[PDB]
Amino acid sequence: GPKFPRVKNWELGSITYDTLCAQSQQDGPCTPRRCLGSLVLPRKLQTRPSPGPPPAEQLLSQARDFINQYYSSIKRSGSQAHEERLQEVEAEVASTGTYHLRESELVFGAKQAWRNAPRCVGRIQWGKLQVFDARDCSSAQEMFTYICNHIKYATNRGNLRSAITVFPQRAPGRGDFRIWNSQLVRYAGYRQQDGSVRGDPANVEITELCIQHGWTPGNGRFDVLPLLLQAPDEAPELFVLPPELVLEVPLEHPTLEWFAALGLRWYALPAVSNMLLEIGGLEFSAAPFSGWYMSTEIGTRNLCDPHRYNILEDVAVCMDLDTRTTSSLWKDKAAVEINLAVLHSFQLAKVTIVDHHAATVSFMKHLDNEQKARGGCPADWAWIVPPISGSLTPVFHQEMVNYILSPAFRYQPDPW
Amino acid sequence: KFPRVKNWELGSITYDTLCAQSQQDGPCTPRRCLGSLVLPRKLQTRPSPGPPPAEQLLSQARDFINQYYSSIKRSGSQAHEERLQEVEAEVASTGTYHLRESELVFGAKQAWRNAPRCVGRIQWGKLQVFDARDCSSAQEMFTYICNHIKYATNRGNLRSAITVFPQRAPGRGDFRIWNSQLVRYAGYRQQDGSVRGDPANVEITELCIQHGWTPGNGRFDVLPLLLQAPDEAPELFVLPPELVLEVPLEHPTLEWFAALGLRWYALPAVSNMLLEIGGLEFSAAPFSGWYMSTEIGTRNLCDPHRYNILEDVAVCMDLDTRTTSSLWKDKAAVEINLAVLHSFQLAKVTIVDHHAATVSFMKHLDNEQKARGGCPADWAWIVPPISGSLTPVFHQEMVNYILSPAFRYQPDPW
Ligand code: HEM
Ligand code: HEM
Ligand SMILES: C[C@@H](O)[C@@H](O)[C@H]1CNc2nc(N)[nH]c(=O)c2N1
Ligand SMILES: C[C@@H](O)[C@@H](O)[C@H]1CNc2nc(N)[nH]c(=O)c2N1
Ligand SMILES: [Zn+2]
Repeated sequence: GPKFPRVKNWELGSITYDTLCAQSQQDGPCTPRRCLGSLVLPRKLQTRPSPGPPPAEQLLSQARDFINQYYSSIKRSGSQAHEERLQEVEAEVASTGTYHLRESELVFGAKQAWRNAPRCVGRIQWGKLQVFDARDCSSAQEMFTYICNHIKYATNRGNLRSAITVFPQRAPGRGDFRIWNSQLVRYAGYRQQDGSVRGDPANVEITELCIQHGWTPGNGRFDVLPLLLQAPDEAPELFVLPPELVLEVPLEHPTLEWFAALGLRWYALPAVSNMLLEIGGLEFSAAPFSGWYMSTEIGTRNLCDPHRYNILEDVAVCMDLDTRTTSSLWKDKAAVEINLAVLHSFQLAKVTIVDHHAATVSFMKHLDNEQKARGGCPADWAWIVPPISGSLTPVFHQEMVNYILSPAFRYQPDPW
Repeated sequence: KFPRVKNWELGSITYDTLCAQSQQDGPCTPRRCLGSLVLPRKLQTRPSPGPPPAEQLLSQARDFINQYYSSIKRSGSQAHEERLQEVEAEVASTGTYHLRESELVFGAKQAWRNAPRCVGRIQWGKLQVFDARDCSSAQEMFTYICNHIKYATNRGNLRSAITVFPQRAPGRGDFRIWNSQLVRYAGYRQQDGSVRGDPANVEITELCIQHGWTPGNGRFDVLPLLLQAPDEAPELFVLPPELVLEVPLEHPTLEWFAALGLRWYALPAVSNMLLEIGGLEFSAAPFSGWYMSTEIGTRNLCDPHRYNILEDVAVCMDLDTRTTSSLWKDKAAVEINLAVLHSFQLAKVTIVDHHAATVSFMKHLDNEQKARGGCPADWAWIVPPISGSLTPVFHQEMVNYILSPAFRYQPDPW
């Protein structure tokens, strides 16, 4: 048969071939020898700080490829406007060492990056993304205004809208624009004397960083952290988000009346802010993006991970389950009710949310659309299948091919 | 080159140096990862009508023998050298060789140990190895299989076992067990195109009737075995009801569950895989242990392409099947897995839940890190089909690679 990866769906018995991977110009962790596909941060993509300007020729080949992708998307490949834009990018790189993107090219690339993200199960929405251009931003203070506008627009009082704000690209001989926090909204994690943590253990370091920069800490489990925004060559400045902008949802359960008394809650807007947006060789170190939550992100990972809120045991005790033995499946029962509480509470509060069943079904539709449109879809199986009820969703039975396509969202080293 | 493996629940880190011993390649490449694929494109094991290359075989043989003598700490000794000369002498004159029972036992255990997809490898050292290499007929195969089943079942106190039939030989048909498992429920494709019984077994069920078996009309009809001796049509052998222990499914609190008439067998015995030791291939080597509850409760009973009983249970539980957000599927699934565990514990039949199993697997990884400097594992298979992140293995990065001895997939005989 064909010379491309054969991908099978074991539920429906259907077969497809991924021809899109052929266009992957970057390598990943795997080798014929061993499969390092489960590693969360394998050292390949890793956009480690490469100070001194990049090879003029390497940037070029990357820029040429992107422009071609752009002209193809508009069905004008090989046209006069295409060849001229190519001549322009080269001329620019030849005299300055870098180049700049036109407005429409940025919008296109931002959407492609999302479209290309192997770990995102919400890609059926890729074509619907509000792209805020913020490449004129010249201060940490201005960064704060743009971000507040982003949160306001994206939150949209509960009827969430996907969006991304793009700050100035990395420049030769100039510091990067950086948002120190991993997400625009994060709960503080306070390191106690007795070794434990109050709040979210995941945010311990950033919480301690805000303190070293002048933040006066609180002492709750759900304290919203301030932002540490960094303009070029300047130390990060602290900014506190107006409570009214940060929409939160108190969690309650549809039938277990005591669940509300737990005082649990979570914020409505999931906005990643520490990832790097790469387009045609240009690197956007600060380009926060946000969509809406898939219920399991909150109910299973954030609230039940042993290294996060770890509320499984407490909730099980309230449901009066036998937590002394594994065969009682007490962990499973509690997790289900907690995830149900998240869904119930968001719907009640009229805030956008999607359960793992709906999400995965929609992702299958996305795979089908992309099979026709591009001959494949890069996907990270371990990240696409939900943390609970895995084989109960359609994606579990779908084989997937993972590879890196550019434009893309990449991990980058912490500024500190 | 040495994978830096990390555990995200504890923050601990280790380096896998064992993968360097891997001489066999996987499907992955630096350009794209295909680890989520179940069966290879061709990594299989092409035909064996001719003798395998002497240099190739001799190399795998010497390596395996080196392995065995390290295991008994007699490496470099005289016996070790005389065994190497024996193997080299035999291969040079016949193009192949044979293993000693002790070596075979060692090889069978290492194969289990090296199985990337097995979560119960903590039990790898406890395996009853039955040497069935002195088998010359389908009928003999059957008797051997019946003894394996009797031994392994052990009145409900399951014991891990493997029976090894004659190795493959150049230019001669293979000994084969056509069934994928020793115990499988029939899949009768009823007119409508739908299926009564286990849909996964529609093909083998067809082949059995085609070879004379008189089918039934139930959802849990135990199939007969199609045993095949070299270059001979497979024969039909019905398994004695007494040998095939089964567990009636009922729920600890929901009284109507038993009414569903659900049931499942006690012994999970894979019989379609190939066992490779030092270059020798054993096309018929059925092995078995005991079930992990999710294999039955989640996959076999709830997979959409299997018994797919999720909705039925939900309707009986009186849940909101109208929408996905009511999490009716997750709810019914948990009760079904609870029923399986309850039932098996009630019938005094060995079983392990996914929580206990993964904790043990974590320990195994630990034991292996100190013993061999690593442990090949396939994350997608190790992590349970439900409550993934609720178990320790989900948060553990894993490295996947091929070590030999090894259990491999092989073409269907027909
Ligand atoms: C519209 C709603 C969306 C949903 C429901 C969704 C859902 C998901 C989920 C479940 C994850 C996994 C989170 C984790 O386990 O860490 C994820 C990862 C990701 N998503 Fe989406 N997504 C959506 C929108 C977005 C948007 C708007 C972008 C970008 C423009 C995006 C980019 C990504 C990327 C790059 C990752 C990988 C992050 C990482 O590697 O940690 N997603 N998404
Ligand atoms: C002691 C009890 C054992 C338990 C609890 C256990 C559990 C498991 C589980 C849950 C799987 C996944 C099966 C699937 O999803 O289809 C598996 C796969 C596997 N196990 Fe074990 N196992 C045990 C004993 C054995 C034994 C005795 C052997 C061999 C001597 C073995 C060899 C393997 C192999 C080769 C696979 C992969 C099979 C395939 O690719 O389909 N296991 N085991
Ligand atoms: C070990 C590593 O593959 C595991 O921790 C991954 C697996 N799935 C997964 N999936 C999502 N969506 N998010 C995650 O953080 C992870 N973690
Ligand atoms: C698509 C394919 O990788 C998926 O169906 C795999 C994943 N995990 C898994 N895990 C186990 N234990 N058994 C299986 O059959 C599978 N199937
Ligand atoms: Zn891989």
